[PDB]
Amino acid sequence: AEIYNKDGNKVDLYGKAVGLHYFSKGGENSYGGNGDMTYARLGFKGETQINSDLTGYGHWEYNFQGNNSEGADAQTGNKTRHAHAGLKYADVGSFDYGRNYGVVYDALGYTDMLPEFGGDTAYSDDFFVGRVGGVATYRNSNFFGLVDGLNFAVQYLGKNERDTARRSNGDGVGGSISYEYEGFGIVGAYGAADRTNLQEAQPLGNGKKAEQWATGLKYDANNIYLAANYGETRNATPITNKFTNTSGFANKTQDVLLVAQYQFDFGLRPSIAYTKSKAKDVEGIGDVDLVNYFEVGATYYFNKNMSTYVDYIINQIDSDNKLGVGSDDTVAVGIVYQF
Amino acid sequence: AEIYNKDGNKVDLYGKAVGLHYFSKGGENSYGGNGDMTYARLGFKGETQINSDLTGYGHWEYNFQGNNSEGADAQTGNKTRHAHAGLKYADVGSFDYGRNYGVVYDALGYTDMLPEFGGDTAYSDDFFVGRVGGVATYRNSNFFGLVDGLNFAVQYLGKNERDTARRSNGDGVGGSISYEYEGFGIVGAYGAADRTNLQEAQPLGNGKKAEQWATGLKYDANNIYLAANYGETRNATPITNKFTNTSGFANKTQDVLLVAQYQFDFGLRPSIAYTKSKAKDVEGIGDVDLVNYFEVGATYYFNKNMSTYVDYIINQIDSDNKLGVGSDDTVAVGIVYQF
Amino acid sequence: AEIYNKDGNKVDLYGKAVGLHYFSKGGENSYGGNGDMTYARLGFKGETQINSDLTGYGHWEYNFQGNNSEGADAQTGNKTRHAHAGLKYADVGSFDYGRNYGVVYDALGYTDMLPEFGGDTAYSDDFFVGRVGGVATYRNSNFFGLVDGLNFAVQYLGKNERDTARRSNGDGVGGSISYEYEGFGIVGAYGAADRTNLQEAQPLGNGKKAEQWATGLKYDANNIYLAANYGETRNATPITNKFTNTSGFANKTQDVLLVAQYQFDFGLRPSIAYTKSKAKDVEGIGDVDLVNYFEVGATYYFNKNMSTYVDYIINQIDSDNKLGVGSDDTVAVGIVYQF
Ligand SMILES: [Zn+2]
Ligand SMILES: [Zn+2]
Ligand SMILES: [Zn+2]
Repeated sequence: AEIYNKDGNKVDLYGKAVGLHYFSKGGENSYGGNGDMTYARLGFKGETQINSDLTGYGHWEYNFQGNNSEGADAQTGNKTRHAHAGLKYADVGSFDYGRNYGVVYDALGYTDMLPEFGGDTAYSDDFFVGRVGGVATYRNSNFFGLVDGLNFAVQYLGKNERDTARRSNGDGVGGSISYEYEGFGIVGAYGAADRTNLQEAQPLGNGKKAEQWATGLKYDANNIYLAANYGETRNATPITNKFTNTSGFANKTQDVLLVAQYQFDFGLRPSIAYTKSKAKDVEGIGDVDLVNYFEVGATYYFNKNMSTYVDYIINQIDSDNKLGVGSDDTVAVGIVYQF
Repeated sequence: AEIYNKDGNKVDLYGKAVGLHYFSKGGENSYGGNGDMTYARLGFKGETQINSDLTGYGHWEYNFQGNNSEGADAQTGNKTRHAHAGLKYADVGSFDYGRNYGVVYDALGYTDMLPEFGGDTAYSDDFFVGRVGGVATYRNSNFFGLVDGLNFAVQYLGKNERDTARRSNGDGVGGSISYEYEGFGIVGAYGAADRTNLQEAQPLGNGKKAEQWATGLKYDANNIYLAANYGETRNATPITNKFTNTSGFANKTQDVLLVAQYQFDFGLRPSIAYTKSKAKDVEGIGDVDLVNYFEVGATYYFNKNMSTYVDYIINQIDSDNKLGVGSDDTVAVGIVYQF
Repeated sequence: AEIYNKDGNKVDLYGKAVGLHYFSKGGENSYGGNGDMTYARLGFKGETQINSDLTGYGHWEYNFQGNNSEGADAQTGNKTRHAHAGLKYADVGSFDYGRNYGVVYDALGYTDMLPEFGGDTAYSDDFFVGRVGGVATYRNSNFFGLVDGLNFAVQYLGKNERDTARRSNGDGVGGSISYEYEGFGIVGAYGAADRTNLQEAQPLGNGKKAEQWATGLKYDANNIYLAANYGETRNATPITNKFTNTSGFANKTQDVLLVAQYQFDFGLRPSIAYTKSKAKDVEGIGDVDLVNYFEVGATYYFNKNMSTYVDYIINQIDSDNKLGVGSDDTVAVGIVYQF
């Protein structure tokens, strides 16, 4: 909701409240857990007309969790998701710096359209696949105006040496190219980065360099949404050995994402998706599957502000999973207000 | 303050800044402590007209403390208080899920009108008496329109198995009935819930089931506010043995709340209240009083935005208190801006 | 950006997003560190016309850091900076209580005009030099209207006995006098406060009383900003022995701040500043320099919303520094959106 629009400066303050609950059995071995998952979000998107050819913009977004008590754990789960400012200039393109999605997410976010879950490979603080701190991203749209619907981007990932091996990264560079023609859109993205010595000093994952590339195809027209993603990572997908409490990254993963959705004119939006990410040559185990499930979901939009949804995950992970990944199903039911 | 009101969607962004200070002697043994208690709050209340008979709504509220440093403890005290969305439909009633007050608070919040203190029995994360996470609440007003001023509600309290015994709960169900006629209002509420094994594995409090019921009467007309509350709990009121640092819940409490206030036409709003909650059959001690005080207070409202207040607690707890509950008085002085 | 302005009540909701990066070598021994420093801020300033002569006001401000992950450390760096409400009455003056700047900052904030750094002596939770919790401040402007441009203030600093020795303080009183005539402004400020027993039970810093006074001169006209500050502290400047991990305060400091800036009409705003704070009679070491650097910086303002800057610190601290204070330079590059 727009709050100020004078001097060619618009500031849209937005947010939402999501009453959410996950249902599972026992949910220690659940895919997505069990219990109250209510949360809220707040943010703003500002845009200012510097001149005829230049425009400045800033974006912030925060996630306040609502499933926590008012005592010791009240702060659990709260996170800054977006924090970046930049300039959009003429037909040259755009540059921004701060916390933002990696360029691999340009192609990876194609199948991240599921009501509650989906995009399991878009980890936060995982180089290029998800939201990361300190990324300079140059994005050019319509290739300088000469070639319509043909966009690309290049990103410089800065060294983020956090105390955690999982949330750390080194210096990197990535890019993506997309092409959106008559309903369709096909994307390729790639990124490489140095690994921190803490990352390298881990039992799982061997290498002095991380790689993430992903390709995507989507159809978005005539009330149909259909997407497909394929990605491979090298020492860049976080894993955890449940049996030995061992962290680290998978030496290699092959990731497949599918989504098919039709939005009814009266509100109901059923969803069919599939997700399978299998690791290869993990230390002590070899090949394992990180995620494998079929999703059946539906969202009912009353209007643009209010909606409810159900998201059913039919977990195809087996109870023989060597990494101790959960094998049980998870059903998510939510009611969402947003502005 | 309303920020957007188009397409039959209103979003009221509100908040306040409260400069607050508690005065006490020594305040280790104070009732309410001693020192700076400044805090701020932010929230929004959105409401959308889905159709002629249906309306969606979301509410979020947060408490940013202002008495903390900018260093290590900057996050202390911050909490999400409200986070819930729901639908109000026609004369059927309303349903919402998220973090919200329990149904016992329907009758308990009658005497929670004191400037700074009061409602000492409305503990957060305490089943039905205060704000709790993951509550589905169906509330019906004017009994389907047939019987005016006669409202009731039913709530399903979901399992919240936090790491803390104090902030945890099991599966529960509660309800309330109220009747508001010509200035008056009388309420009865009740709720029961399973206790977690962590709760059950506590020195203080014995039982595999928690109970909380409360009745209330208020008069709110002719610039007079007068309220009375009586409540009983079973294994559902948090206690702490100061001498042995022992947590747990009181096996039984009998809780009495009284409030009398008159709002002068020119701003001053004196307050007279009384609070006594005594525990029974506590392990190792037996009967003890959790709170016992007389309150003398006054708030001066300049207008609807600005106000100051003084709240004096005349603590009737004695220095022989077996649980080590404080016996000293506490004076609260505050200055409040809100929008 | 103003969001509501009815019934003589204006509420300005403001904030910013700052993409920021510090560059250094190795930055363990850097002056300002090394890596992503992106952050965002949110706040509101409300003002209500109580009557013809009286006005109420509240101010809140928060700093959400953007350089943190979405995991364990997501909350790191977040702090409430402002939280205070008060009354401005006629020509008598103003009173407010809450978290706010100390009165020494009245004169100290003269040289705190640098793009990213500067005002190194305005520590938070350090009595009167920076932002502190629980301060009652009476400020009078134009000396009751009789003497134009002649302002003064008196502040009562309340006991803040935090668990940290660094973030604690005792009872204190401070004041300031300023005089702003035809572009110029000259200020004197002083404050004294009791030290906590925790503060007194520290290896570094000896005394049962803290002192902070500072004088200032600024010229702010004809697109020129030039400021000079001198301050002395007694047991009131936080120090840390890097070699022995020893905290405490400097027995005495002499602090010098200089700033010279010219704002070009087309946007560029170069900056020249100097900062030197040397400690005296520190336990085990004697005299040391806390900070010593020359700054060369420039900010380019596109408009009132958007800007970028570079801030170069030429660190004059030497690698023989007895306290282990960093000797390397630090370059800060930032891009800022605000509303
Ligand atoms: Zn963004
Ligand atoms: Zn609510
Ligand atoms: Zn302020």
